[PDB]
Amino acid sequence: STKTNVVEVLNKQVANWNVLYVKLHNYHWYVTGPHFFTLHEKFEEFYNEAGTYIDELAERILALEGKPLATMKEYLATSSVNEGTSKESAEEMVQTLVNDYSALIQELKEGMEVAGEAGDATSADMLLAIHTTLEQHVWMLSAFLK
Amino acid sequence: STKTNVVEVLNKQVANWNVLYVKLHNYHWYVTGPHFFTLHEKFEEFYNEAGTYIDELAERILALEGKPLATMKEYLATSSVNEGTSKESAEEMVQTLVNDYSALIQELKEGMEVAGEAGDATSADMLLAIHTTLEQHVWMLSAFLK
Amino acid sequence: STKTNVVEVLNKQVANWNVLYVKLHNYHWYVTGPHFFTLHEKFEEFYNEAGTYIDELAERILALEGKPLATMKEYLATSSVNEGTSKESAEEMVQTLVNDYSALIQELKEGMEVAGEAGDATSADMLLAIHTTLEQHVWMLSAFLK
Amino acid sequence: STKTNVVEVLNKQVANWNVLYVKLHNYHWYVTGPHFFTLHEKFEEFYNEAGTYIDELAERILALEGKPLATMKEYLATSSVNEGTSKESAEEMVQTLVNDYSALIQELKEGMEVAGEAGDATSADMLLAIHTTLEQHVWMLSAFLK
Amino acid sequence: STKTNVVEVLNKQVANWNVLYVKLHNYHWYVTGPHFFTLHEKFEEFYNEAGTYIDELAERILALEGKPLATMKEYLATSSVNEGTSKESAEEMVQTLVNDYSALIQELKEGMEVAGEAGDATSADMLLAIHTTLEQHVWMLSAFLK
Amino acid sequence: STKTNVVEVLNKQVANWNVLYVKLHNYHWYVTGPHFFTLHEKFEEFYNEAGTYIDELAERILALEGKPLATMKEYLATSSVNEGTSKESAEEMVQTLVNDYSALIQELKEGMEVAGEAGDATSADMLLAIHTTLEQHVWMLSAFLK
Amino acid sequence: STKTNVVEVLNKQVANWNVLYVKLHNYHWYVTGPHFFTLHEKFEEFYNEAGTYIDELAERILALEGKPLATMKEYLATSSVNEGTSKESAEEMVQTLVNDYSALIQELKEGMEVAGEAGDATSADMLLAIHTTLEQHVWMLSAFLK
Amino acid sequence: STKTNVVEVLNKQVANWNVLYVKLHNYHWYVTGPHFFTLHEKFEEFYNEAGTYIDELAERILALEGKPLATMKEYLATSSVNEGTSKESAEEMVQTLVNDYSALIQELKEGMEVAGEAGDATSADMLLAIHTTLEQHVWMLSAFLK
Amino acid sequence: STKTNVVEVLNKQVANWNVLYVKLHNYHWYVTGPHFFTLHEKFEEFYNEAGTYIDELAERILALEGKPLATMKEYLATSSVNEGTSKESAEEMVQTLVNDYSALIQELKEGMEVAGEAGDATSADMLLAIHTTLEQHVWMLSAFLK
Amino acid sequence: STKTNVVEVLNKQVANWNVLYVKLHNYHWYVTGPHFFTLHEKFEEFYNEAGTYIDELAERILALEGKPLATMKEYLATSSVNEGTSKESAEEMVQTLVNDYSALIQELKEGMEVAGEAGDATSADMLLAIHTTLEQHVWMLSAFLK
Amino acid sequence: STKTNVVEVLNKQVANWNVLYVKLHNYHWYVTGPHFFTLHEKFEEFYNEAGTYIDELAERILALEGKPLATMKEYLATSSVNEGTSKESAEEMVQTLVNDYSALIQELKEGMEVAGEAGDATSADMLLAIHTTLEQHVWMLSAFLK
Amino acid sequence: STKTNVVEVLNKQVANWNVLYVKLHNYHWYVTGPHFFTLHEKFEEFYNEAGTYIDELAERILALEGKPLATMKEYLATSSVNEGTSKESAEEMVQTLVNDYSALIQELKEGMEVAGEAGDATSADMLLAIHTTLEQHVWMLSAFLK
Ligand SMILES: [Fe+3]
Ligand SMILES: [Fe+3]
Ligand SMILES: [Fe+3]
Ligand SMILES: [Fe+3]
Ligand SMILES: [Fe+3]
Ligand SMILES: [Fe+3]
Ligand SMILES: [Fe+3]
Ligand SMILES: [Fe+3]
Ligand SMILES: [Fe+3]
Ligand SMILES: [Fe+3]
Ligand SMILES: [Fe+3]
Ligand SMILES: [Fe+3]
Repeated sequence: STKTNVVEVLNKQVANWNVLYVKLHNYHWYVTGPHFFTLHEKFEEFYNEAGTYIDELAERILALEGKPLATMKEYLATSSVNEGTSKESAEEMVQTLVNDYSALIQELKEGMEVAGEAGDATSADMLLAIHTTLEQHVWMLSAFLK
Repeated sequence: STKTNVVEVLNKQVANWNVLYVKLHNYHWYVTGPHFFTLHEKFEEFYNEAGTYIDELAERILALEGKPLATMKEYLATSSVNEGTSKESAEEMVQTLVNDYSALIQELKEGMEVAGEAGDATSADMLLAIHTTLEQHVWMLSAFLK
Repeated sequence: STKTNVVEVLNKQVANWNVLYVKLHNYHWYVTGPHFFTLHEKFEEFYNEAGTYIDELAERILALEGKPLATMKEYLATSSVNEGTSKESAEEMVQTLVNDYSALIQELKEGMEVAGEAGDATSADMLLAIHTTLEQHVWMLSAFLK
Repeated sequence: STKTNVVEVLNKQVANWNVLYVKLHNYHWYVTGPHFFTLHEKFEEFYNEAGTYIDELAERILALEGKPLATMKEYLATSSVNEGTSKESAEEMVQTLVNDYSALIQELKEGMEVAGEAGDATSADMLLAIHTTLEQHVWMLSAFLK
Repeated sequence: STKTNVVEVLNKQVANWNVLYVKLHNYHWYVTGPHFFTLHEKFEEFYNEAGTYIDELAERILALEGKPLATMKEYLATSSVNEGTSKESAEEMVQTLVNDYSALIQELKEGMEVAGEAGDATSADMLLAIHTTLEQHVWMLSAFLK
Repeated sequence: STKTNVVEVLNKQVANWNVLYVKLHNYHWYVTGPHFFTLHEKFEEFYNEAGTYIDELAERILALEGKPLATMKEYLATSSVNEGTSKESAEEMVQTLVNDYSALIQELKEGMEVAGEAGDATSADMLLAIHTTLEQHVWMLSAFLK
Repeated sequence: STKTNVVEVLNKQVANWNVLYVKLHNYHWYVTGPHFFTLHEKFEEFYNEAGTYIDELAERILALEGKPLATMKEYLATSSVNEGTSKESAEEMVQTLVNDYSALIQELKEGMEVAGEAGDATSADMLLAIHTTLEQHVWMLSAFLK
Repeated sequence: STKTNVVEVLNKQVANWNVLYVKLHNYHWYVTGPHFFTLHEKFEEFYNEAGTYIDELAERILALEGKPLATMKEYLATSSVNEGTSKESAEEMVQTLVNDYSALIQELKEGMEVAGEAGDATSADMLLAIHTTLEQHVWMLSAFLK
Repeated sequence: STKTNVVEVLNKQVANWNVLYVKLHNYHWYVTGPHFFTLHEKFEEFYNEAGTYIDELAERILALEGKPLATMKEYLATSSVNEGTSKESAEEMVQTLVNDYSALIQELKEGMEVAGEAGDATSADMLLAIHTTLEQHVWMLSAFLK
Repeated sequence: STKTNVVEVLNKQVANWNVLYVKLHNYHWYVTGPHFFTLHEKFEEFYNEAGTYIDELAERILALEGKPLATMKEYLATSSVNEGTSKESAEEMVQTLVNDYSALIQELKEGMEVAGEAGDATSADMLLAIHTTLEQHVWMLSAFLK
Repeated sequence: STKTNVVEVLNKQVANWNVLYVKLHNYHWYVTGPHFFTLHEKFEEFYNEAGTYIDELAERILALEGKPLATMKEYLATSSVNEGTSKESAEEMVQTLVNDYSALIQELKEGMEVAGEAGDATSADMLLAIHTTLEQHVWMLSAFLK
Repeated sequence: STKTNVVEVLNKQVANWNVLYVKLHNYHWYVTGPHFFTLHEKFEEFYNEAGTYIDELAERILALEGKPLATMKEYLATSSVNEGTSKESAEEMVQTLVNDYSALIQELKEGMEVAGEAGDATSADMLLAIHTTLEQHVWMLSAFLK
């Protein structure tokens, strides 16, 4: 792995978390049903984390002398996360998030491989920190769906 | 003015502030020069306000039974703000923001006209609150450029 | 509009919010069902706002040299809000509140007309502030009922 | 004493404290004279305590499987406290409160007898807690009147 | 009653609250269903109180020159609370807790009898404080189950 | 109305609040009598608000590209508020403030007319915010004088 | 028991806690040895509690229309606690406090008897609250002495 | 001046502030009249300062290897402040305090002379700090008496 | 290593920390000697950490779709930590803890091996975090024993 | 030196700090250039200190039975500080402040001479406290100008 | 790698961070130029981190039974960082820090190799934590220099 | 005395406190024995004060246009404090500190003479502030050694 490989892995997540920031706002606004208050709030906490993550990842890429993706056009052309359709039920939103977080978990695992093979412990650790939280999110969200 | 006219004005700003949220991150990350610390921090405060604004505007549209724009594809197709090119100097970034805020100020003025003619005092007031802050931003930023 | 017209509009709301303070306590205490914790807490926040509102409205009437209604007998003879029957389901309570808030929203709209035609910007603004929050409440509560 | 006897004693206080909540607002708003600032603030603290008390007493009645009174019509038909006439001087207001608190103190004493004879230590203790504070209030208020 | 009788009553609760601390963790971890977030959090607050209670009860026994039970083997041989089976539904967990709290309420009542007949007002009061909270818990939890 | 008309109205208040800042210090220092503690503190809170107001008004004038008055010589030549004579009784000080606030209230009303006719909602709102507080002050202060 | 009997019991403690406030300062200042930091701090916390107690007890006597002892000459003529000799070792100070607290515990027990037989639940409870803490202090302090 | 001279001056104040701590409690408890709330609170703040002062002065004497007076018997035999008679009006209490503080101010002045002539800048400064506050107290209290 | 191997390692620690939570309470309650205050407090901080650890470890096992041990019977049958005998001196307690922490350190080292060989970076990191603190504890505790 | 000499020295500073309060607002509002944010904020902190100083100095003059200057007309006729011309560059503003602070430092030195020769340690110390801060300001501001 | 190898790597950093603590104070004190406020503050934050680091590294060496370097003579004989010459411009200071941090980054990388090859995950992680921050510092500081 | 004499006295303390900062870390790390927790913490508080002192003294020298010593080589060549030998017992460490603080107290006394004879009240006061605390430290530390 090279520093450039790590910059690329970091940028994919910058893109993903920007798309997720918007998608979480989508679900935060469009949730309905007796579990409105729970999800509305939950999704807000999630988007808050998404925002901290975008700045963290981007600033680590600057730390390694890289260029963080910084346009919506680029996030859309780079992210692997589908945007909200704003039509799904509360159930669909939670299942979609389990799916999205799950996919991101898989991306983080590979991303940590790349950073490790490039001898980049800090970037690996940053990615790990998100991985740890997303895995917590998936359990709780899957539990919710019973 | 109709409630739908107001929903439209509100959505243009939802789109604008999402694009600005990203653009402010762009400038926050790419700023260089002896005024790095000042701008880096300043732009961060600005993006923080942008984020609060997106949720406020969108939730007011829900309050009026409207659909807030909730996809990046839609923000790009709707916003009137150009995305960061990530190549400008510290000077260019500040001047661009004065220009962006200035244009948004003009949009808010019209937007407040529409809400007023629709008998919508709350939406008018929300828009005013941003207008008041942006005008403060423009003075300080223009002062900076001497 | 005259100052007296505004004092009257303000007093109707003083009466309404006193009746609502009690009604919200009613629902806060009598809620049952798997959404007990959500509503119990929610209604408590609502009654907290009701209490702040009674003092605000009454103190604005003092500010304009008026007499704020200050007896339960007068609130009952003046308010347009029906008291809780303490027998409704969680669903009924939320629907009733949407209805109550909705009616109050309509009263506020007229009340703001009166204050405006009397050249009373402060009272108009106070009434607006509640209007803005109630509209937020109605969206969330209606969302809850799916 | 039976649990029902205790529920009744608790409800009389729920009614009394609701009537007092309004009466304290009355005095808070109508106080005049060089001791305006003192009393205005003092009465506000008093109404704040009244509000906490209504919820506490009512929730203890729920705890014992009872129905807390939850309508203004019922508070008026049950409370032993006369509503404010909003015409009294600062002196009259304080003396009236000494009288009201004093009467409530006597009600609490009997109420604690009933709870004790029903083997209800928690309700007795709750009532005691108010008794302790009201006795403090009476001393200070009587001291004020010299 | 003797001081030793009171030490015994206190130790049964030390044992009970240790077993409950674990059982509450069980339910906190194994809860599933759309009410996951509510119960997960609720049970956490409950275990937090259980922990404060174990230290309080044990330190009162030290205060009376007694030996607080301090081994898991002893808690299991002394507590009257059945451990979680980790297989029950969200409904079962809440009903079980209502049952457990209810039984503990009955134990506290007797325990307060013993302390009173031993002339031990402080221990009686400590036990009362828990009794008061558990009764609040039972109402809310029973309300939840509709 | 023109932007210049609004800048002028804003500057008159900048001048007034500077003169009031000093006058409030005068009364804060020279108050005597059994109501020393009340007024001394009250006047301090008032001067604190006066200081926030000077900066707010001046910064809004900068926001509109105007020059805020910034010399004592200019405040004295522009303000309509008479300076403290430092010889009045506690009664005179409070009555004087009711008079001063009352006059400022009348100035704000006209000032809001001007901003409105210039299409300047933000400046109108800023002025309103003070108007709302001064009216509260006048009621309390007039109440004090019985 | 009569209210006067309770006033007397309360005053003995007002006297005792004033003498203890000074004695605790004595030990706080004169402690030496490797356990200086522990005791110095500990005694400070103890004197802090002593001060809160003096005001609480005295204000309860005012609540019952009594005269709280308020002179050093009277505290010395009434307290049953011997003043510090300022010559004892760290060991002696702790043992003395165990003895002093122990004696006060015995006084509180009787004092609670008197309040109970006078039908004074609040004063009994106040005294209990100190009793509960002193018993905690005695255990810890006796533990310290091994 | 010698270190012993300074220790003596410090001890007179330790004695004075202990006597004042009690006297301030006296006035705090026995104040009556429409200025009850003001004085009651004021005297409490004063006694709070008295308590901090006793520990500060005593710890400075320890710092200079001296023995701080630590018995009530010694404070009474050393202080120059007369104890409260608990019979004076609110007016008398305030005038007495002006007199007491005034006398202490005169003692501090001499005490600072002694510390200065002993080359003890720290003790001089400690004494000064109280002197500065007492002079503030005297102005406010004298102002109160008109 | 497999995910199941990691779940097993995590559960052994869930069991160990539950047993330690109780044992730390044992030492917290039974400590005596001039170092009572130090150890009593220290052990409390230790048990506080033990409690956070149980929830963290268990929630990570849920994250990996495993079943966390949740009964006292299972903790006793699984933990490798001996329960307190409540008879040891302060010295014995500290030495025992050094021994217990030391053994746990060795378990964590192996546990981190297993997580690493299973490609489980998050669980490895969680275990590391405890390892880091326990090693700090052992140094301080060994230092204490000189 | 006499008390009157000290009152005069104190009043000159009351006047100076009032003029400086306005001048600092002048520079706070009129600063421009890339160091806008730095100075704008810096000057605000400076004016905040100026405000605390005016009240402190004036209250010390009351403490010594003097009349603090309390009119703008008197500050202008007494202060030795020239008002802002609102036309200077950022550089000029900072240099002017170094000059103003420097002159005030020289005034404080003389002022402390006067207080010392009048045997007024408290006023001398108050003046010293400002002197200490202004000297810090001058270093930083001179450093800024390179 | 052996534990001793890790102790050595840790001690080199203890020495480096002590030398940096002083050097950062040097730059904090000697900075001049229009970027005085920025750097002065920035360097202070940096020295604050340096201080936390010295204690962390040293306490980890104690944790591994090692001797942390604890004399200035040893830091100077061991550190690889050159001390400040106190003569450099603001530019030189920042460039020097980029160079110093950069060198330390390279030392940390090797140091983490050693800890890893010794099977010391905790020490490796501690070193990583600094590495992560220093890399952030270098980007910002290099950005500043344009 | 001249300003240069004062700069020299200030620099000796800058050197001393830097050497003490390291020495306190030495004792903080190397303390052992049953009083580990006490001293470990105590020494940490002491080093914290040492750090604040270095910056204060150095910034006062900048205030007087002097050059603060800013290299370890210079501190070692200037300080009069011997560095820790890291071999002493807990007893030796405390005695050494009493000796070190005592010597510094003597240096401060002379240093205050110099500042006074140079007409430098601020520097004299700064030095006094440390003197006052060190004398407190010596009493407590000497008390500890019995
Ligand atoms: Fe950032
Ligand atoms: Fe939202
Ligand atoms: Fe109010
Ligand atoms: Fe409630
Ligand atoms: Fe405990
Ligand atoms: Fe400002
Ligand atoms: Fe009190
Ligand atoms: Fe002390
Ligand atoms: Fe949890
Ligand atoms: Fe003041
Ligand atoms: Fe440390
Ligand atoms: Fe500094």
